[PDB]
Amino acid sequence: RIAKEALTFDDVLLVPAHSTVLPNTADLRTRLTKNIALNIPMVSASMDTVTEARLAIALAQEGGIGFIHKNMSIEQQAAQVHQVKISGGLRVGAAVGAAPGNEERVKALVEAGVDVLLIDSSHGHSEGVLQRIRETRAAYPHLEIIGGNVATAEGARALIEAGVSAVKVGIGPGSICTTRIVTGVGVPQITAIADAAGVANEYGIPVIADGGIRFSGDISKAIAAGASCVMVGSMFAGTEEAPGEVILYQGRSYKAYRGMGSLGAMSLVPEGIEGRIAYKGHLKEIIHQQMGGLRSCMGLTGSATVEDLRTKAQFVRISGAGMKESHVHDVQITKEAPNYRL
Amino acid sequence: RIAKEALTFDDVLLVPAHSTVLPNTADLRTRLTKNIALNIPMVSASMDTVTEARLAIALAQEGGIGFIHKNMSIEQQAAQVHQVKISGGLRVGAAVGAAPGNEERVKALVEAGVDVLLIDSSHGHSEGVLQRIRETRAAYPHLEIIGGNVATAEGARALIEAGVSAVKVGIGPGSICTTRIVTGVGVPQITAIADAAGVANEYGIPVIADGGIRFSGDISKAIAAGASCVMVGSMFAGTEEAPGEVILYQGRSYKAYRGMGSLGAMSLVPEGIEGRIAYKGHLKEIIHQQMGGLRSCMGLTGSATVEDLRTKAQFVRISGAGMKESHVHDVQITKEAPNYRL
Amino acid sequence: RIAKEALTFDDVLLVPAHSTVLPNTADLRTRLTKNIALNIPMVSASMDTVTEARLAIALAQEGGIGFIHKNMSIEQQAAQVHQVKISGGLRVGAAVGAAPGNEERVKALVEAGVDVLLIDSSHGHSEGVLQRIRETRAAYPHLEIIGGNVATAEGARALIEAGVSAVKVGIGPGSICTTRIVTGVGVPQITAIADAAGVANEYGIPVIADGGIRFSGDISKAIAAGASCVMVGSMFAGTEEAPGEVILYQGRSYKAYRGMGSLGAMSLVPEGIEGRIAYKGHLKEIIHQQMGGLRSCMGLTGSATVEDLRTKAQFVRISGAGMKESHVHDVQITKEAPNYRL
Amino acid sequence: RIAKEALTFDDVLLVPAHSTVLPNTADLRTRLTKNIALNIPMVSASMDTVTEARLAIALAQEGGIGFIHKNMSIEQQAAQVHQVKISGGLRVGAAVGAAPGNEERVKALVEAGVDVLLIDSSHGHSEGVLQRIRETRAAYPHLEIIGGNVATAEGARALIEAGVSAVKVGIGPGSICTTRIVTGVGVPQITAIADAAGVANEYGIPVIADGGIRFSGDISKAIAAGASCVMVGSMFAGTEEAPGEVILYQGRSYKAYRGMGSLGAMSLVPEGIEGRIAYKGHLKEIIHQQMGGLRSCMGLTGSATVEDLRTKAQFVRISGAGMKESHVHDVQITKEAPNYRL
Ligand SMILES: NC(=O)c1ccc[n+]([C@@H]2O[C@H](COP(=O)([O-])OP(=O)([O-])OC[C@H]3O[C@@H](n4cnc5c(N)[nH+]cnc54)[C@H](O)[C@@H]3O)[C@@H](O)[C@H]2O)c1
Ligand SMILES: NC(=O)c1ccc[n+]([C@@H]2O[C@H](COP(=O)([O-])OP(=O)([O-])OC[C@H]3O[C@@H](n4cnc5c(N)[nH+]cnc54)[C@H](O)[C@@H]3O)[C@@H](O)[C@H]2O)c1
Ligand SMILES: NC(=O)c1ccc[n+]([C@@H]2O[C@H](COP(=O)([O-])OP(=O)([O-])OC[C@H]3O[C@@H](n4cnc5c(N)[nH+]cnc54)[C@H](O)[C@@H]3O)[C@@H](O)[C@H]2O)c1
Ligand SMILES: NC(=O)c1ccc[n+]([C@@H]2O[C@H](COP(=O)([O-])OP(=O)([O-])OC[C@H]3O[C@@H](n4cnc5c(N)[nH+]cnc54)[C@H](O)[C@@H]3O)[C@@H](O)[C@H]2O)c1
Ligand SMILES: O=c1[nH]cnc2c1ncn2[C@@H]1O[C@H](COP(=O)(O)O)[C@@H](O)[C@H]1O
Ligand SMILES: O=c1[nH]cnc2c1ncn2[C@@H]1O[C@H](COP(=O)(O)O)[C@@H](O)[C@H]1O
Ligand SMILES: O=c1[nH]cnc2c1ncn2[C@@H]1O[C@H](COP(=O)(O)O)[C@@H](O)[C@H]1O
Ligand SMILES: O=c1[nH]cnc2c1ncn2[C@@H]1O[C@H](COP(=O)(O)O)[C@@H](O)[C@H]1O
Ligand SMILES: [K+]
Ligand SMILES: [K+]
Ligand SMILES: [K+]
Ligand SMILES: [K+]
Repeated sequence: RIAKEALTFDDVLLVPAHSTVLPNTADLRTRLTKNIALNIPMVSASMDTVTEARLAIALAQEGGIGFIHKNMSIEQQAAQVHQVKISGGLRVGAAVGAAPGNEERVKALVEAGVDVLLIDSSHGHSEGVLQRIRETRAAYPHLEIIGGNVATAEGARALIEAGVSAVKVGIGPGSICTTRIVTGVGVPQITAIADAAGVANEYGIPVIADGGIRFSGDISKAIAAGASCVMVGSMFAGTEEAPGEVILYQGRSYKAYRGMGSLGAMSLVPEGIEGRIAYKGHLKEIIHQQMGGLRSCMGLTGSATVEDLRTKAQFVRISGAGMKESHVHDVQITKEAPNYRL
Repeated sequence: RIAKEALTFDDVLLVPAHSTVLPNTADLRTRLTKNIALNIPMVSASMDTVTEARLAIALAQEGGIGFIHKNMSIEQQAAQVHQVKISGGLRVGAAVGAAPGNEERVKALVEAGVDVLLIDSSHGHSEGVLQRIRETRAAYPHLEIIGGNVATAEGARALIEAGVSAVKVGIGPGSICTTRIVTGVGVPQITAIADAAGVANEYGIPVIADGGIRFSGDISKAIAAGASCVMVGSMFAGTEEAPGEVILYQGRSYKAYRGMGSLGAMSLVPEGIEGRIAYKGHLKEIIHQQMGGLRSCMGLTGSATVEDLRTKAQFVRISGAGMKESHVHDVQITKEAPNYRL
Repeated sequence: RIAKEALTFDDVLLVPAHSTVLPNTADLRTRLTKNIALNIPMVSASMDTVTEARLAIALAQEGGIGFIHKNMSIEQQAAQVHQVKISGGLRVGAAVGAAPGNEERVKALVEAGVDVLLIDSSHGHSEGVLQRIRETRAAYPHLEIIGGNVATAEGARALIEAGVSAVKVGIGPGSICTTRIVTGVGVPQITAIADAAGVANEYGIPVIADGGIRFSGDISKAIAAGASCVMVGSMFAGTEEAPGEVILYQGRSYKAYRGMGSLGAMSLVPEGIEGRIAYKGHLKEIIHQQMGGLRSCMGLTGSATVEDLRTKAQFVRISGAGMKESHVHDVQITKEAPNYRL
Repeated sequence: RIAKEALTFDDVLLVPAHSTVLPNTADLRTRLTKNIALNIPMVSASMDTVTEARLAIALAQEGGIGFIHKNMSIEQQAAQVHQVKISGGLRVGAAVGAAPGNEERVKALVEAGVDVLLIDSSHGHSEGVLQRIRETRAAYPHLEIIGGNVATAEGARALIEAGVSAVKVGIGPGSICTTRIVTGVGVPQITAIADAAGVANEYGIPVIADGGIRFSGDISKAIAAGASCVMVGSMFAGTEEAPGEVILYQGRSYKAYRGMGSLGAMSLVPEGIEGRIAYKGHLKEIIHQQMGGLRSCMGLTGSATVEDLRTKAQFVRISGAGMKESHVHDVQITKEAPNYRL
C-alpha cells in the first residue's frame, strides 16, 4: 500500500560532467508529439489567463507551441486557431474536454487547421477519458493527440494504448492547483515524469511535464527526468501577450492568474484558486531568460542535445539544507536578476 | 540516473573524541597547492568586492593568501600582484579566465611574481577549461596552478591529469550564487568536497573548498570532509580591507557584495546577484574569530594538525531538528557574540 | 521673531465654484519666464537622475521644458542642449552654478542655443548668487534667466532686482531634500509660493514652484497659490525617459533618484540623500494623468485659463482629520489608479 | 491658569535671509558662561553614559566642553577633572548635586582646577537648589557656576539672582526623560529657551539649551530661540569616546544610554529609562557633521556669528504637514547620510 518515496524539483540536483558544449552552442530542438517538433521545449498551458492566439503566436515565433484554451465558444476557438495558422504558418494547439458532447468542437478545430489536439483532463487514467481518446483516434487517425494528465507508469501505458501521440504528466503540482490538498491524491513531479517516461520511452512517445515549473532549473530537471518538453502556466501568466489587463496593486502591476478548476473559471468543489501574477513584459524576454538557464545546464552536464539531457544526465538527492545552500543565502539582496526574483 | 544522497554543512556534525590538544596549541598550518604552504587554511575569493592588493596583504599577514580578481586591466592586475610582493615578500595569487585570449594576462602576472595562478571557471570539467590548464602547464611547468571549479570525483581527476597543483571545489553553494536554481545543476558542498578529495588524496593534491562558508563551524566541517583549506567570499566581504566604500542603510553600515556572474559584474543570463554585506571592521579580527572556532574544534576532536582533522575526524548526520537544537533556541538574545550574529 | 504660521499642500483645499469650464476645454497654457510660454505648466528638475536630453525632448513634445543638469562636462552639456534644439524645433533649458568660474559653461550653453538659463542654488538670497545673476544679465542682456531658490517676498524682490526673468521657489520641500532638518531652515511650500508671488506679480515676473509635488492636486494648489508653473523631480524620476537603468528589487522595478546635495552627487555636509523610485513607464502617460487632474480642478473652480486659477481660486485651511478624509479611508484598496498609487 | 501655547523644534522653521555669509566663513564661537568662551556651541551632558574624561578631552579638542558626571567617588571625579586639565591645556566642567552635604565634593573639584561647576537638578526653581547656589557663590566667589534646570522666565530670574554664571534650560525634553509623562510637568523646549533668554539677556547671562536635540537643525533653532549653546546627551552617547563598551544586538552595534533619573542610575520614582544608542564612531566626526549643519544654517540666515543667529533670525510656525514635507518623503531611501539616519 505504501509504494515508495517520491520526489520533486527541490529534492534533486543535476550532476555536472565532462562537456564540450558551450551554452550558446546547445541545441534546444525537441519533440512535442511523435510527429511534431519544437525549437525549444516549452508549451503554454491551456488556461484562460495564459493562452489565446496572441500568446500562441509569440510563443510559436520563439520556437514553442501554445494550446488555445476551451473557455470560449467553438466559433471563437476555431477563429483563434485560424489566426495563429494565418500568422506565418505557425504551429498551434488547442484543448478540449474529455466529456461527451465535444465532437463538434474537435471537428471545428481540426477544420480550422489545428496541429495538435489536447484532450486535457485532471484524470487521464479515467475510463471515460481513455474512451474519448479511442474515439478521437478512430475519427481522426492522423491527428497528433496529446492526452493526460497522468502521474504513473500504468497511466502512461493506458494513454499510449488508447492512441495518444504524447503523454502529459502532472497531478496537483501547478502553482494554483489545490487537488492534492482537496483530494489527497497526486505524485511529486520528478517521480511522476520518470515513471511515465520509463514506459513512454518504449513506444517512442514523448512526455510533457505539466505543472510546478518556477525557475529555469526546474525545466532542466523536468527534462533530465525524461520529459521532452514542459508545459507552463504561471511562468507565462503575467506576460504582455497573456490574456487580460494589467491591474495595479500596492505599487505593482499584475495580471490575473487562475486555475481552470477554480470557481471563477468553472462558471461541486474547486481544485484551484484565483490569484495575481506580476507583470513581466514581453514573453520573448522571459523565454530568453528561461532558455538561457537551460543552455547553461546543458553546458554544465555536457548535453549537446535535449536528448542527451533527457536520457543521460544524473541527479543527486538533496535535503532541506542542500536547497537553502542552493538559493541565495546569508546576504541582503539589493539588485535581483530577471531570472531570480520575488 | 539518481546517484545517491548528498549533504552540506547543516546536514552533519563532527564527533568529539579523546584529545590531548588544547585550542591554543592546535597547529593550523596546511597546504594550498602541492608546493605552497599556508599558516591558516583560508583564502579569499577572486571577487571584485572581496580581493584586491589591500585585502590580499592583510590576509597574507595573518597567514592566508588572497586571489587578486580579474575585473581590471592586465596592467592593474600585475601592479596589484607586485604591490603584495613588495609588501614584505608576502604570497599572492591571481585569477584569470578560462577563455582563449588570456595568455597575455597570465604572462604579465607571472612576470609580476605571482605565486599561484588560479584558472577560475564555473565549469572546471569543460574541455575548454582543461585545454587551457594543459597549455598553461606546458608554458609554465613550474607555476603552481589552481583549477576548478568541480563538484565530483571525475572532475577532480580530470583537473589533476590536466596539470593542476590544486583542485577547487564548489558549484553553486556561494552566498550570492544562483547557478543551482538557474540551471538545476550542482552538488551539496560536503559531498562535493569528499568526492573530490577521495580522488585528489591519491595524487597528493590539495582540495580547496570554495563557497557556502557562513560560520566558523563550516570551516571545520569543510576540512574534515577532505579540504586542505577553504575559499571564502561573503565572510570577508564587508571588511575594511575589502574593496569598496561603506554604505549607510537603515541605521547600519554595509559594503557591496556581488557575484562575479551578476549583471553588474559581467558589464546572456546571470548566475549571481548583487547585495550588501554588513561592515565588519578589520579583517584581522574576523580571522581571529573564525580561527578561534576552528582551534576549538581541533581541541574537541583531538586533532593536533589540520591533517588530523582532514583525515581522521568523524561526522554524524543530523535532521532539521538537530540543526535547530544546534543554534541558539528558546531564548531571546540580547547580546550577540562576534562569531554568532544576524 | 516668530512671524506667522506657514502652510503647505496638505494644509489646504481649493474651493469649488460656479463653472462654465470643462476638463477638456480648460486652457493649460502659461508662462515659464517673462518671454517664454508653455503649453502646460510643468518643468523638469535639473538633476542627474531626472533630466538629460532624452527626457527634455519628451517633456517638450508634451508642452513643457526640461532643464539639463550640470553634472557633466561643459561639452557634454552643450551637445545635450543642441540635441534637444535639433529635435523637432523644441525649447530647452540648462542649469549652471552660481560658483564663480561658471562663465565658460554659460558661454557654451548660450552658443548651443539654450532658450533659458537656470542659475540654481539653494540660496538665491545669497549675495554671491545675486552678483552672478547681475553679471550674467550684463553679459547676456536678452538671455531668459531663472534665479532661485527663494522662500520669501524679499528674496523674490532681490532676484527680480538683479535681473531674473523668473523666480524659482522652494527651500527644502523636495522629496529627497533634508535641508530643513540639517539646517533648521525653510518655509512650507504654499506660504513660500504666495509670499514670493505677491512681489513678483507686481513685476509681471512668473514664479516657478519647485519641490514637494506628489499628487496632481499639489500642481493645482501650487498654481492657485501664485505659481505659473511647477518644477518636479521625483514625479518624473523613474520614467523610461529619465536617466539611469532599471533596478529590480524585491519583485518591482525602480530607477535611482537622488538629491543634487547628496554625497554621491557632490562627488560641508549633505542636504539630500539617495533613493529609488518606482519605474513609471513613458513620461507621456505620467503627464497625461497629472494634467487630467489639473483640468478636472479647473473645471471644479471655474478656472478657464491657468491665470484664473493662479489669481482667483479660493482655499480653505484643513486639519489632519480633513486630510485623512481626503485620501481613501476605511477600505482595502484592490485596484489602484494610475494617479493614486502606493 | 492656561497661559499660552508653547512650542518646540518640530513646530518651527527658520527663515532664510539676505546673506553675505558662507558656511565655511561662519564664526562659531560663543559663550558657555559669563566668563568662559567656546569655539563651538556644544556641551556634553553630565551622564554616566555620556561624559567621562575621555569624551571630555575629545570634545575640548573640538571646541566644546564636557561635564564630568557625579556618579563616582569624590576622588574618582577629581582625578577625572585633573586628567582633562593636564591634556593639552583643556577646559573642563563637573557636575554636583544640590543635595546638602555636597560641600566636600565641590572642594575637591575646585582643588582639581575645574573651570566650571554645574549644580544640576531637575528643579532649579527649587528653594533648596537656590540656596546651594547662594552658599556655593559665597564660598567660591570666582567660580563659574551653571545653575538649572529651569523652563521659565521667573526660574531664569531666580537662578541669576542667586549668583549663577549661566542658566541651563530644560524640563523633560530629553530623549530618555519621562518627567513630563510621570509628573505632567514641563515646557516645550523652544518656548522654554525663549522665555528664559528674555530675562537672562537683560543680565548678559548666557542660556544653555539642555535636551531634546536630535538633528543639526535643532542646534540652529535652539540658538535662534536665545541659547548661547546646547547641551547634548543622546547625540554623543554611542560615540567611541563615551563610556561603556560596545554591545552587539541584532547585527548592529550599540552602547548603553540611560537617564540619570532611571532605576539603574539611582542605584520616589524614576523619571528616565534605560536604552541603547547606535554606535557612531569618533566624536570628532559627529561634531563635524553637526557643526556643518549649523554653518549651512548661518549661511542661509545671514548670521555671521552665533550672536546674530541668537538675536536676529526669524521663525515661522509650521503644521504636522510642514514637518512631513521637511523630512524625506515619498521615496525609499537606499543610502543615508551621516547627518540623516534611521
Ligand atoms: N493536473 C491537475 O492536477 C488538475 C486537477 C484539477 C483540474 N485541472 C485543470 O482544470 C480543469 C478542470 O476540469 P477537470 O475536472 O480536471 O476535467 P474535466 O474536463 O471536467 O473532466 C473530464 C473527465 O475527468 C474524469 N475524472 C474522473 N475522476 C475525476 C476527478 N475526481 N476529478 C476530476 N476529473 C475526474 C472524468 O472522466 C471526466 O469526464 C482542466 O482544464 C484541468 O486542466 C488540472
Ligand atoms: N562556482 C560556481 O558555481 C560559479 C557559477 C557561476 C559563476 N561563478 C563565478 O562567476 C564568474 C562567471 O564566469 P563563468 O561563466 O563561471 O566562467 P567563464 O570564465 O566566463 O567561462 C570559462 C569557461 O567555462 C566553461 N563552461 C562550459 N559550460 C558552462 C556553463 N554552462 N556556464 C558557465 N561556464 C561554462 C567554458 O569552457 C568557458 O569558456 C567566475 O569568476 C566564477 O568564479 C561561479
Ligand atoms: N532647493 C533646496 O532647498 C536645495 C537645498 C540644497 C541643495 N539643493 C540643490 O542641490 C544642488 C547643490 O547646490 P547648493 O548646495 O544649492 O549650492 P551650490 O550650487 O554649491 O552654491 C551656490 C551658492 O549658494 C550660496 N550660499 C550661501 N549660503 C549658502 C548655504 N548655507 N547653502 C547653500 N548655498 C549657500 C553661495 O553664494 C553659493 O556660491 C543644487 O542643484 C541645488 O538646486 C537645493
Ligand atoms: N532636566 C530634567 O528634566 C530632569 C528631570 C529628572 C531628572 N533629571 C536628571 O537626573 C538626575 C537626577 O537628579 P534630580 O531628580 O534632577 O534631582 P536631585 O539631583 O536628586 O535633587 C536636586 C534638588 O531638586 C529639588 N526638587 C524639588 N522638587 C523636586 C522635584 N519634584 N523633582 C526633583 N527635584 C526637586 C530639591 O531641592 C532637590 O534637593 C540629574 O542628573 C538631573 O539632571 C533631569
Ligand atoms: O484548477 C486547476 N486545478 C488543478 N490544476 C490546474 C488547474 N488549472 C490549471 N491546472 C494545471 O496547472 C498547470 C499550470 O501549472 P503552473 O505552471 O505551476 O502554473 C496547468 O497546465 C494545468 O495542468
Ligand atoms: O556570480 C557568481 N555565480 C556563481 N558563483 C559565484 C559567483 N560569484 C562568485 N561565485 C562563487 O562564490 C564563491 C564565494 O561564495 P561565498 O563565500 O558563500 O560568498 C566564490 O569563491 C565563487 O566560487
Ligand atoms: O540635495 C538636495 N537638497 C535640497 N534640495 C534638493 C536637492 N536636490 C534637489 N533638490 C531640490 O528638490 C527638487 C525636487 O523635489 P521633488 O520634486 O519633491 O522630488 C529639485 O527641483 C531641487 O529644487
Ligand atoms: O533621568 C532623567 N530624567 C529627566 N531628564 C534627564 C534624565 N537624565 C538626563 N536627563 C536630562 O536629559 C538630557 C539629555 O537629553 P538628550 O540630549 O535628548 O538625550 C540631560 O542633559 C539632562 O538634562
Ligand atoms: K547559492
Ligand atoms: K544550541
Ligand atoms: K476621500
Ligand atoms: K524634504
